[PDB]
Parts: sequence; C-alpha cells; structure tokens
Amino acid sequence: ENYLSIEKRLYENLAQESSHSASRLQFLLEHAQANTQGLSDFIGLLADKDDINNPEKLKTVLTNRIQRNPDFFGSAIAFKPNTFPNKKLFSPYVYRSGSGFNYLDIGADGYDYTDGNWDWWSKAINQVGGYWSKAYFDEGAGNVLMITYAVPFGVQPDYFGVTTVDLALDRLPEQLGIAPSRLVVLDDQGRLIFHSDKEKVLAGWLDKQNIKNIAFATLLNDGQAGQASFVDDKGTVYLASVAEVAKLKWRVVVMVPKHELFASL
Repeated sequence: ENYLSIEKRLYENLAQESSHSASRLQFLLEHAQANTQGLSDFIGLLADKDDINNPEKLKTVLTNRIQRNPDFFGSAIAFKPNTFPNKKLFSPYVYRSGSGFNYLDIGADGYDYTDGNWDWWSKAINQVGGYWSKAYFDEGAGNVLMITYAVPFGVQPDYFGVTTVDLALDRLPEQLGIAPSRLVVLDDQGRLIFHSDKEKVLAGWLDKQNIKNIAFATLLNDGQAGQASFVDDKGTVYLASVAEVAKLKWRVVVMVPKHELFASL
C-alpha cells in the first residue's frame, strides 16, 4: 500500500488533531456561555437597580471577571436606550490590552451599539437563551477581530440589557493547540469563524468550482465530521480533517500541505 498506507496514517493523525482541537474549542465556548449566562442571571435576579447604574462598580465587576478568566478577551454590560435618567446609551466594557485592562463606556465613547450594525446587541436583546455573533472587527472598542456571546437580563416580557463575553480570534489557534496556518473554524452554517487570513474572515477561501475540491465541499455542506483533500488558490494540495463541535455544530478543520505531511513522515 506504500503511498496508500502513508496517506492512511496521515489522515488518522489529522483526525486525532481535529478531534482534540474541536474538543478544546468546545470547552472554551461552553466556559464563555456558562459565565455570560451566570452574569446575566445574577443581574436579573439579585441586582440592585441603582447599584447597577454605577460605572465604577460595573468597571470593578468586569475587570475582576476578565482578570480571573485568562481565555476571555473582554466583557460588556450593555443597557436598552433610556433604562436610566440622563443617559441614552450605557455600556461599560473591559478588555485585555497587551499591558493591562482597558475600560470604556461603549455607549459614550465607543459606538451606538443599538444602531443595527452590531449583531451582539441586535440579535440578542431578546433571545434570552443567549446568542453567538458572527466574526467582527470590534472597531471603537475592543479593536480586534472576535466573536461574542451575549445574554439578555431582566424578566418577561422585556429584558433591560445584555452581558457579553468576547473571544479574540487571534487566540483561538493557541487555545486549540493548532498552528494558525493549519486551522479553520466554521460555524454551523459553514461561515468562517477563523482563518489565518483576516480579510477572508470578514468576507473566498475555498474554490468550489474546482473538480478537486468537490469531496471537501460536500463534507462541509453535509455538516459531517470527515477527511478529504483539497487545493487552495496557488494550487497547493492539503490533506484536511473536519471535526464537529458537539451541540453548536461548529466545525474545526485541520489541514496541512501534503508535501509537508509526506516530507516529515
């Protein structure tokens, strides 16, 4: 079997990597979910509705929470327009900078989180259950590429805001234990969460009009775990392994150029 058996070993190793990495990613996303849910839960059930209008207090809460959870990039507490007197927009937010923790009220100095351009606010103010945004560049606030998990707080029929957790995309490869150039993450609809190239994430990465990519593209469309090769735009052939994230049905794809996989083995 000789090049057939080398190939079968290559795929088994790739399957192990993508499976372990889908796993890391699962625990990371569930940790962010659980924490955002816990914070919206506390605010909704226990919070003093005039301790909560206190930016020094919210800044302390959010700093300690980011400081205590190394994997989180940032967290916000964002209120419906006019929740409180003399403020339209109010959204304390803390994020990790390379040297500390920065703070801003997004609604004063960052952006109008309610204007429709912001998934993390618009989708999420009444899912109740919580919601992941698509990948975006957090311009004016976090100023990096991220996805965010947002959860409404209050009670029926109208909640009065969301709390959020941001995950910086630049960190996923390390958190997943895969070199950036070998990692793609797709959401459940197959849209790009993570790619080495940042203009790809923001709208492209696989030519499906290419005969060689058909099996890889079906694998992606069927939303199944599996192995397949493919070519990129420069015509480099990769061997790739796709693993599913349980429940969310996001995908982790591990791919390494074939020349390189054969050279090591």
